[PDB]
Amino acid sequence: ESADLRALAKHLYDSYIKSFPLTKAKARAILTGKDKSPFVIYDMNSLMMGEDKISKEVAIRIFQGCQFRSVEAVQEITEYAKSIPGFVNLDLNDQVTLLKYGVHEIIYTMLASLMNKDGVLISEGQGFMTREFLKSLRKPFGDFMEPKFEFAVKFNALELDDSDLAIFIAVIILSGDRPGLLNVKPIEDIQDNLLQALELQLKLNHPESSQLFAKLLQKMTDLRQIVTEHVQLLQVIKKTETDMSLHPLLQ
Ligand SMILES: CCc1nc2c(C)cc(C)nc2n1[C@H]1CCc2cc(-c3ccccc3-c3nnn[nH]3)ccc21
Repeated sequence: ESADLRALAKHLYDSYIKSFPLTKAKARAILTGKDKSPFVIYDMNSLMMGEDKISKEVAIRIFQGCQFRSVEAVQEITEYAKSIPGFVNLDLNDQVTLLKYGVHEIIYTMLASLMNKDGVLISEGQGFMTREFLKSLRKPFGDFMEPKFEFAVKFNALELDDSDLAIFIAVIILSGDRPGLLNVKPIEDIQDNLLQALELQLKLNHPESSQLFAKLLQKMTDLRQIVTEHVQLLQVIKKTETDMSLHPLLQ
């Protein structure tokens, strides 16, 4: 029944609110003037101003900020995954596998919520770092954030809300195509139910947006590429800057 799928949509929406302290709605209210206005970092000079509001050099301090935020996201996505009906019933190794790979794709989906064509919200929405400033960082650093902005600009064109994102990120975690997956079928049965709920949710929430379901699934291609490029750049920094490496979770 469709009434059963509506209950799954509400349950995923509630768990998303409980797990993610910074929603798209909060982020959009900050970015549009509705919630307090953020301090804008567009300069190396303006960066020093935001430090007393509220690692050696600028590009390195920003990089460790990204790594710190990545860990928090891993923690919050892990907490959310436990609530997906069927997730915790799966084999211990599979749970770990679905998270190990699925986490990178969720991070970039949810990071789009904090972005517009000209910048990104930082420090729990208190700040706003411009696209131009991030791009101007000394190489190889001033390269990593640019494709996330590229995906965000196009991903935000879908005009999704938090209730759509809750179901969409559930689909990501439950993908039966991960390396080292022992029992593929139980994962696919969960995903089938999730996709059914996502389909209904998009038809009810965006009734005028023709083929948004087909449009949303195609975006999974864009995610996989940004992950590859991120891992590729992560190796460069690991060899050039033999300093601070990945956090236990980040490893
Ligand atoms: C919400 C911010 C965020 N979450 C990220 C996740 C999940 C993944 C990746 C790859 N990057 C992430 N970022 C980037 C965007 C630009 C920026 C600036 C900073 C930053 C720069 C200078 C000073 C402070 C901060 C800061 N600290 N805490 N939040 N922002 C830290 C992080 C980041």
